[PDB]
Amino acid sequence: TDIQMTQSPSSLSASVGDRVTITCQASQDINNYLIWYQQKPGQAPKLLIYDASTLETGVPSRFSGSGSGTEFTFTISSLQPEDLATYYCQQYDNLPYTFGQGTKLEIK
Amino acid sequence: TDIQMTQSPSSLSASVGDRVTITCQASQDINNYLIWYQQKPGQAPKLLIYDASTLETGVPSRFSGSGSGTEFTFTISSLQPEDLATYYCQQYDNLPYTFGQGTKLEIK
Repeated sequence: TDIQMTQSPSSLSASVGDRVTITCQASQDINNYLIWYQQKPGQAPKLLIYDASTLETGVPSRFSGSGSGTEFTFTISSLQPEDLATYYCQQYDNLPYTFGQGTKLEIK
Repeated sequence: TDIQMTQSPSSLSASVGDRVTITCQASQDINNYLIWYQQKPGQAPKLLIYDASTLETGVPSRFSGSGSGTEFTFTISSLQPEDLATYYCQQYDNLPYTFGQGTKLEIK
């Protein structure tokens, strides 16, 4: 009865230059009130994308958000060595704001 | 103009039964639009307090939030071993929402 965010995958390993794709299903429609964060190890989440597809100022072109309704996607189109992190989607349509369980990226 | 949140401390040690105290400062008045999260290792942040001081469903009474406008405080009255976590403030007055840098809590 709060909103449940279903993020996939739980983890992934990929090489530098790879296209990384992450999905978030929302348990009910949220319009596009969804944010994507990046949590570098030992740091706070940092907002990359809001409104499901809007890049924050000074966020690199390789990050993008697709979707609206209940299915959303996050892409890093070419993965850089500084992109090692856990990425989270999050709805802000209604309090409480709920996070997907996250996608932990490792680099080879 | 984005809002910057200064969270302190960055890490502490305290013992079972101790008062733990954490502060968040906002660069601008943000009214009471302040969330406290708990992030257990491996897991997403989970929202404890919103609107500066309202506790979410089944957040224990030892936790509390106070403050308004700029200076905010998160207190655990008597520390319990299930509070092993990193706690974050986040402002939600204005997009982009911004996180404090977090307080990682260890027990002796």
